[PDB]
Amino acid sequence: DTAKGVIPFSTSGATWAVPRLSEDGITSHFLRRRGYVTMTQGGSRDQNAAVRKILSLIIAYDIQTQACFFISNEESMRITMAETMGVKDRPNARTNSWAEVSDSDINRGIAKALKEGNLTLDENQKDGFMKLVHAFVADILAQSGHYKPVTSVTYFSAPIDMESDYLDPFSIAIIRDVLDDSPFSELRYDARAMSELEDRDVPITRFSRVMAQMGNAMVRNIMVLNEAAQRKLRGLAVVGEIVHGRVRYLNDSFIQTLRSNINFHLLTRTTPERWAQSWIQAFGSLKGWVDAINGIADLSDLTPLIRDAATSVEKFVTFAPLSFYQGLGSVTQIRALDSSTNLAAVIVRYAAKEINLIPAYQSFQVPTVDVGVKKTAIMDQRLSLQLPEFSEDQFFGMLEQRMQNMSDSEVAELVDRIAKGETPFGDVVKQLPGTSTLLVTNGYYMGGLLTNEDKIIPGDASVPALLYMQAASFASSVRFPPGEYPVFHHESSNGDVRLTDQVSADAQLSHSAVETANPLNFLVACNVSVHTPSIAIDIIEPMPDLTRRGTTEYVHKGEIKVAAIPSLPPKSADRKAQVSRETAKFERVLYKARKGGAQVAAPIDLESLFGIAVNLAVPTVKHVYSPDSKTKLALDIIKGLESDGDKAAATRLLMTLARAYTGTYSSLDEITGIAAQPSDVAMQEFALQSGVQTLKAVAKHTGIMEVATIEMVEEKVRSLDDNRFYEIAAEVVLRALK
Amino acid sequence: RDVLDDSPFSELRYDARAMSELEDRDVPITRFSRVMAQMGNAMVRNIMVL
Repeated sequence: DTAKGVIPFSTSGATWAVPRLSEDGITSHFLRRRGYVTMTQGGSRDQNAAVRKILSLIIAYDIQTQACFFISNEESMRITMAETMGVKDRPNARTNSWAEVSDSDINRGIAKALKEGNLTLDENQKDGFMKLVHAFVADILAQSGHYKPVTSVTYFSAPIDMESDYLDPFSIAIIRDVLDDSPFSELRYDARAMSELEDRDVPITRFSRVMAQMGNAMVRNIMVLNEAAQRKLRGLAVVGEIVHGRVRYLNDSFIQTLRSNINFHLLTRTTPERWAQSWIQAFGSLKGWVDAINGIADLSDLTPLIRDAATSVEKFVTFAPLSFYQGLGSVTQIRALDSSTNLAAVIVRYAAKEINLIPAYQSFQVPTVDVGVKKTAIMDQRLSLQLPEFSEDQFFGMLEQRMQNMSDSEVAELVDRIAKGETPFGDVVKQLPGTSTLLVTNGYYMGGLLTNEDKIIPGDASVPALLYMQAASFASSVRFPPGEYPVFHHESSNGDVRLTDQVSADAQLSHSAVETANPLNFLVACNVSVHTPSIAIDIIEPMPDLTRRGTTEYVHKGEIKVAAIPSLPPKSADRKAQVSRETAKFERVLYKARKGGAQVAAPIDLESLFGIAVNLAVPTVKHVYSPDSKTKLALDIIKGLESDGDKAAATRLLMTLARAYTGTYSSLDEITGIAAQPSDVAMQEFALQSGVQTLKAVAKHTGIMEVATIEMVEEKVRSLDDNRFYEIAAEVVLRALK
Repeated sequence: RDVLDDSPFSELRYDARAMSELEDRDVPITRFSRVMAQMGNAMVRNIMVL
């Protein structure tokens, strides 16, 4: 709606802007995290140019631009060259044409000119800056060329942080576009000058000079980017407040998709300084310009600024169903025993790829002096370490049933019970935010998909983003009042709509019309369900790629872990002498037979599992859904079924869960396991208990998962029925024999 | 005595690229240690394998 100025409406499908999902392996968004971007120094001129590009996009302006002013300053560059080659930074100082420069030489040169440079840098600046100026000098001095890299070295720098900025991915998108065309991506050379450098016997003065002018052009290059960025922002701070109507007849294709964008609308309400900054140069301030096009409506042709902004915003920001995205969310509604016309639970299952198993490689360790880091030389894959491997399907299965057999009043009780802070199921089941039904999500528990930001819905209930969005994406049109929340409308005929008491106070409701400022209401109770979820959440390079590994050495803080296995004493029975002690010094199985009931103690020999003289190097997986936050799901579902009482269900899930934890390392030295006798169970009990306790000891010495969460289970499995212990233990000796 | 047959001192495996840097004149001595170091560093692994 756009009669004669601006006025309210309510698109039933409003859209919030999310980050356009990339597979680029250089960023981390709030649903997808990236630990480390893998990187490289030296090797060859081309390898350094691949990196110089990725560095072009990772490191932010203030570090990048700072480096360009460093390069533009001759007196600084004279010193980095003068020191790179063994000579003084003086007008009469000569370097040869046969001199070959290792990257080692460049860096200690740059370092020396930072040091005398007398400019103050953060630890972060100093690090990013040293990598740009290195990648620039190793390209000049390849073109020169005196570069002759002694080797390739791999470091890991960290990705672009879009972990916050749920609310504003627009200024992130602008900046990130403009970085593509950044002065560090491709260096433009002067061939005439470069010939002077190829020449022997060159004075060092001729080297600084040409690098200076190259920099001096990069500085201009940036002044142009810092302009074409602030031109785009100018355009965004024009869309608001034409959208709120402090300025005046345009319903552009862009402006339209942003008038029904909850994100934009909030950010723009009172005008954002970050975007109004850009008008201080042109007119200044924004209010000076705003008065201009309100004198005019009573320095025009405004439609390219908006178009400029768009191409950027568009290529980095997809707008979402409160349309797409109608996932990634398995929405299955479930109604009380009082079938119609009101429901109890709304299940929302976000899925993503996990990793079932992790490869492990024999490594040796290479000296450096830092503690600090370690260099390691990963050689051969020699195992693949196993995880739990339990399907999250069945757990929500027993939970569906439970919520169906929930009567109408039973439910509204559990809700109040929960709304008072009680959390019977953990964060699996919560109050549906601002509605009187409850929801049953996966993703409070995974990737932190759901976390609650509290301005989106009117009123007092804070609400997770990817619901508000997945719900609003089921809305047919969307009304946009200046200075208020978006009001949504859903119109889908005819009978597939319920008239219910559960919806928040603001909601109008008929059969096939729903009109509320709180989208989740469209699950109370419009017939809205999605069998399987739209978009599985993906990780590119979840593990650091040791695919190069025959040819390069690696440097890692935490991203690779090396195994500090304790070695057993080699002795028929000197093992047995320390195993029983119940306080000695290599990993063991330590259970207390539930068949009454002496203490068992058996040594765990990681030696013979991992290989004989081998220090497993094991990558750390940056998971989306981590064994620890999954197992911690199941256990919270089991606990919450344990009351309100479904012993039948709860005790079946705990069984499933158990089978998975004990299965993997069972079975993998008779006379050693003590105390025991040739019982047929006491023995098949060992089979369970070593199967978890060796998985535990493996997860201790290789950072696969927290030991914490294995003991969390071990405990819930001691408390498992004595009759069941031995059903699963039969199952595990029968699997083991084959 | 078997394992000694396949010992790192019996036949030395060279890196041709690095060795060209050495053939070059006029070489700094630093370029000589380095390449010998890595040759050794491989002999050390060679032994860890024996």
